[PDB]
Amino acid sequence: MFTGSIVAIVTPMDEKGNVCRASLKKLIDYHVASGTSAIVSVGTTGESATLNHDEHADVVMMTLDLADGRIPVIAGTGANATAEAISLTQRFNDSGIVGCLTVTPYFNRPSQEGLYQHFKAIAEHTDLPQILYNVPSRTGCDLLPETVGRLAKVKNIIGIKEATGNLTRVNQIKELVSDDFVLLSGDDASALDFMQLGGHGVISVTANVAARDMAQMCKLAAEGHFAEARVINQRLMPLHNKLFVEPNPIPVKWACKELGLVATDTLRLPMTPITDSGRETVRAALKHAGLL
Amino acid sequence: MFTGSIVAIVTPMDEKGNVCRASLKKLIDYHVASGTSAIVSVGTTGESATLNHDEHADVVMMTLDLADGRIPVIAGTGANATAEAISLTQRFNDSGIVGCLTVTPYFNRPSQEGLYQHFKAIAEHTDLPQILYNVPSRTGCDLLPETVGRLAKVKNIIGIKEATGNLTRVNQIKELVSDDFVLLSGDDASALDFMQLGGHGVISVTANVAARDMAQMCKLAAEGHFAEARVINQRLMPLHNKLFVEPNPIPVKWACKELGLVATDTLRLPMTPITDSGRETVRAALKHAGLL
Amino acid sequence: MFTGSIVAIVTPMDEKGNVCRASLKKLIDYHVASGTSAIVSVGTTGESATLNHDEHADVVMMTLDLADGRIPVIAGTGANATAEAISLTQRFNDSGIVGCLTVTPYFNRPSQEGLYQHFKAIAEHTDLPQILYNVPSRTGCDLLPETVGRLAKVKNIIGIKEATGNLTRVNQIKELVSDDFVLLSGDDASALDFMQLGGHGVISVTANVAARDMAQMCKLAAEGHFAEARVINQRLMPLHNKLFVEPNPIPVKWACKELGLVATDTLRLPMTPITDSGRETVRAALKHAGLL
Amino acid sequence: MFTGSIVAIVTPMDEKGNVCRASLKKLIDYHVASGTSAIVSVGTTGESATLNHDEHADVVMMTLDLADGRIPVIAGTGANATAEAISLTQRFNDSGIVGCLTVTPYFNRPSQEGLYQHFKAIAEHTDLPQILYNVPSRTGCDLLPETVGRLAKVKNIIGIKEATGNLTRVNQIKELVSDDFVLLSGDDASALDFMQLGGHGVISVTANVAARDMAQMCKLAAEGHFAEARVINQRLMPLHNKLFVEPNPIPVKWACKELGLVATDTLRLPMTPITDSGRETVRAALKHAGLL
Repeated sequence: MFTGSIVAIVTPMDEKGNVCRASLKKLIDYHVASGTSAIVSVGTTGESATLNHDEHADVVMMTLDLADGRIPVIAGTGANATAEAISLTQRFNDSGIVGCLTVTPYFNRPSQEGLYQHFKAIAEHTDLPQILYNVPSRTGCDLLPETVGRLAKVKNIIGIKEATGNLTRVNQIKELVSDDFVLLSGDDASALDFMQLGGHGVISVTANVAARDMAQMCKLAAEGHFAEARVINQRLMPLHNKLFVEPNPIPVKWACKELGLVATDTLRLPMTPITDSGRETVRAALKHAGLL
Repeated sequence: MFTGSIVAIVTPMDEKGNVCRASLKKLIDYHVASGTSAIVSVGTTGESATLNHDEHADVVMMTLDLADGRIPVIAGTGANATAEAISLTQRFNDSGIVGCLTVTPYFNRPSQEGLYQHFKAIAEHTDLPQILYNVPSRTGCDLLPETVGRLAKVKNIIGIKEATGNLTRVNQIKELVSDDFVLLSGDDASALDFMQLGGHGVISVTANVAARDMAQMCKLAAEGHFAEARVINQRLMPLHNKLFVEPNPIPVKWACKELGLVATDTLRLPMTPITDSGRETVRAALKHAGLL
Repeated sequence: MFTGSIVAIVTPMDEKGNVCRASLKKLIDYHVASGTSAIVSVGTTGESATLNHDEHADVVMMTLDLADGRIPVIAGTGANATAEAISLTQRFNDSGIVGCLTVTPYFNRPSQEGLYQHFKAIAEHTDLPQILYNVPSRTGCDLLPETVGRLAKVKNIIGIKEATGNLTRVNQIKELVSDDFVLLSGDDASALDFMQLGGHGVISVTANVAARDMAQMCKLAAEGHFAEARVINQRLMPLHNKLFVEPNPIPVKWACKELGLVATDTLRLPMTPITDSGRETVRAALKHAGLL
Repeated sequence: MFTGSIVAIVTPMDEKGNVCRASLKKLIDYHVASGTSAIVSVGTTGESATLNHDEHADVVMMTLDLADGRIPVIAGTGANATAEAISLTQRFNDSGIVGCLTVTPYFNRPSQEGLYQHFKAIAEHTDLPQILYNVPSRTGCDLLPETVGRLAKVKNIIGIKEATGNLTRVNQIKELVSDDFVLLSGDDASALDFMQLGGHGVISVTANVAARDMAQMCKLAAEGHFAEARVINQRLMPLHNKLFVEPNPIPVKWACKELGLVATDTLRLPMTPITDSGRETVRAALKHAGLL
């Protein structure tokens, strides 16, 4: 599925910083029961940056096995070297994932032509559906609408996680792509606005801890009941904002632990444990959402 | 050692993207004869982003061997996962390098406390001198002066490549650190300004093609002869700007090839070949500097 | 009226830089015939900045007399000194204007409390309806949603021209105000997006030269036919963008002259005559819109 | 004259917002005794924005009279309409002032060519020396170095108050202008840096309350004694930052009142009284500087 509430799932870890199989299973049962439409495995919220590619692949496969056909799983496959993106993608060919979420190269700031060649080469080395992923504040570069339109002519490239928070992009991209191209918010706080402008869903951090509300918000959104969707959004808005009070996924892993969804809120450096003041801030947002 | 004109040397490649030993040898002989203070091997300009750690290590060792003790070599050792940075650093123990240049974690956007822990742990597990590297435009985070001051108390963290172009940072950092702590610009166009405010040198892209002028400019700067340094800087200023007309190191590799210093200007995806307009703009900057 | 396409009308001038009565009348007949819902007189596009308050008032009164009850007229009343805003507003009490468009103080960068006190004092010194006007790129300050919600409790303050281009503001403001509070785009290129999110119209530059298209776009928008509105918007998009190719109102006054709506495209310094390259750029956008 | 510590003097007011002659006299006597080079009368810090031109002129003439030849006075003469700036300038012919400080037109956002024509025409219709004033954060436009270079060829345009805080501008401007053209910082916190790069002085808010320290700091800077100047600057740095904790001149007027230098800290709307938190933050900065 590429519609409704898609969770960028945390990679729950034990105190040693390795994947915790029991916590992950508990999360996957929760999204199955909550109406979550799909799982993105080892996206940004899944700590793609601090897992090596082997550990990345193990978590994806584990996630897929635990999902057990009950919920589609999208693998994060981003790399800032194109050859490395191809290679990571190839680990998942013929695996069972329904598609790949692939980020604009970070750090080396390619040109728009570089971005075209990067994603085009990735798409040509796989049969899997490809969701582009733009997040300039993290990467240092910005996959503009013109270039997305160009990449959408690749049969294999089928959508975009747009995480700028810049809502004008929804209709600038939509003009240049076919009606089958999927537009997903990558920014929880603006995602309902995004869907009202014609977006088809959200790859969400908030959905890690408020999976039922989020699934119901996007359903209402897709049916055109935007006023009713907003009541849920206002309930979730403190969470939309305060889950980034400290760098993601520090707040959401703590929140998961507080809700009993995971055993520990451990992260890998350079991500650090939530501060005392961060706990209070996130606790309060959870209370506002009616969860704690 | 860690003052003067330090070159962020390109990793010259053949048509297939593999390191070209003969061209690398030409570049190193050219830096030895042109008075360059040191070579940073596999920094950003050296395509750290698109070499795997094994290729990264080979290029560094080849640079060491070719240098043959005539010029000091600093290895790039940056990674956005702490355990990965520690582990890459370990590959250079007893190698001959005089130091490491280590970037703030990119993409994952850690807090200041996260950056402190990142660099503290790296420093703890080596005897090699560490030069911090801050470049928010690429990374998505910004290592503030206060945090540089904490890190400078570690015996082993000896300096910073400040690549913001924000010149207020020179004296904000300097007043928080000892007189031995080295401040190096990572922004060619504002580098003379940086040194005039109290900086000790530059880690430079321009130096790849204007090594002599750069060495003389940084010496005059250290002697307080800023007017005489400015005259050199005025003729290098088109290169300072236009080596970034297209993503670095696309223009500088083309310039090295135009001068006959490397056999090919090949890069690795997602870097793309220079466009014709960029070709003309860079050739004009080379002639301004008196190099063609 | 505070709905549909509202024109921020140019103040057409003779070659001496004074208001040209015949050109203004021609414009007002045109908006009457075109379905324009209202005229903003001596807004930013009307060169509020280079007319003194007497000349400002004369143009407003002239505009009102020429409108002759056929089309509502809103007076620009902005000033960066609160006492001057009150005084300018008072010139129009009992005049026939339906309301005032009043900008956040520019240059002196008040706090949010300063903005509250500024607009509250203005509203208390008049019976006229007040439309707030936020445009940070011009003023140096940003009237945030929280403060707008606070000001909306004033009976007299009834809407906002939101000219940030930041679409998240539509629903942030809407949560905090009553359903009677009017939300108007001040940014032509995003205005349809703005209305789709729940905005009620636009105070528009493009409507100066494409008044029929704009009136029909906002009507379709208010009826929920957004796909049909977009066809018009795409036709108008080059104009939406290229009317700011040079500082407003330089391009739109030239365009008006080209369409025979005004006699001269003269402006007051520091606004300068359109450049040759600007004419070609605007001519092409007019051709795209099907007007030239 | 136009080097050293130049104070952007507050316009002290009584409870009703009218100039307080006795307090203004205290301030002027204090600048004469503290070694201040000149007074800018009715600049930004002097509330140019909220005095009408008649009150603006009175305050300048009163400042001239009270100074009584002991200290030079530069009048603020900025306006965003060219004919208005010319006309305000004319009020100061044969007045005794040594020069005018004239800001880039705010709000209307003119092109570089517009700014050239704006300032050229002002300069043409007076014999008074003109100091250009660039502050994009307030105005919405930015007078680039290239345009400063054109304007410097006018016999009558003699310098610039560069208030961006972007220190690269010092040597970009300097290399395009003659050695006689004066470069003055309009940003207290980066002013020592500015002078160390080649600037000749500062038009200063801090000088209102730390006149002596400021005068000594700028002298040492002009003598090349930057380390000795830095020590003074380190103790004034909290004031440099915290005089802008709330909109200028709210904090500095409160500070002048705390020191006993003015009778009231009253401002004109839309400036508002200092908050309690701002009170404590500014009192801490005053004690850091050794003033209470």
